[PDB]
Amino acid sequence: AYPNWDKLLKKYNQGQLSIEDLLKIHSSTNERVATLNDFYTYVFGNIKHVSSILDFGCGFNPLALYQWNENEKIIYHAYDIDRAEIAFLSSIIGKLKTTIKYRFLNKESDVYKGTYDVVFLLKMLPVLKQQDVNILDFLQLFHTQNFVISFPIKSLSEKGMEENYQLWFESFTKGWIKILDSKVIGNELVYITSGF
Ligand SMILES: C[S@@+](CC[C@H](N)C(=O)[O-])C[C@H]1O[C@@H](n2cnc3c(N)ncnc32)[C@H](O)[C@@H]1O
Repeated sequence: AYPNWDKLLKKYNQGQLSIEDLLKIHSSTNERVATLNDFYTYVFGNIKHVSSILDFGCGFNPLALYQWNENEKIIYHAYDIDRAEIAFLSSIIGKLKTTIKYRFLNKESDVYKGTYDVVFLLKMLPVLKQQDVNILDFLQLFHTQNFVISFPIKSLSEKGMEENYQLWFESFTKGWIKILDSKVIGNELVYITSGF
């Protein structure tokens, strides 16, 4: 069920909910918890010095980054179409102490105007494709040097629904962006690419 943000915030403020509990709320972040350290170790290990990040369609990742981070110096810009979810996250993170500088964006038009060392599109391409977004044109909107593009790895166990994201992605990006590396991190296929 869609979360009751106001109620969740009250429970949290009362100590009835932990960050661990919160990370389980959004399935995309819940699925990443088991490999949280491996995910970020992989990303920052393959992308030399990130000072700025744009997390497009961020979900609860802002919270996951807080959980994983120790002392990174990064300006993290978070954007998601769900405004209420962003408001909730901003209220929680505003209560926390962290070296990462959070910037919650609410205007889509502002998103594409920034300059970011890297742009996160975690479990996003399928969603956008579904919304009939021209993915290539979309990717060209970002003034970034690298992308972190990931896809969920679904259970192998229906009819008429292909979804071979790996084949699709490595196929349509041919000659536009260069794939620097890719790896299966838990239930997620993560791609590290160049720009445009
Ligand atoms: C599969 S979830 C991925 C969440 C997060 N990126 C992660 O991997 O943990 C899809 C996310 O994209 C957001 N979203 C859907 N359509 C969007 C759009 N047109 N623009 C920005 N965000 C969108 C949803 O609210 C949701 O949080």
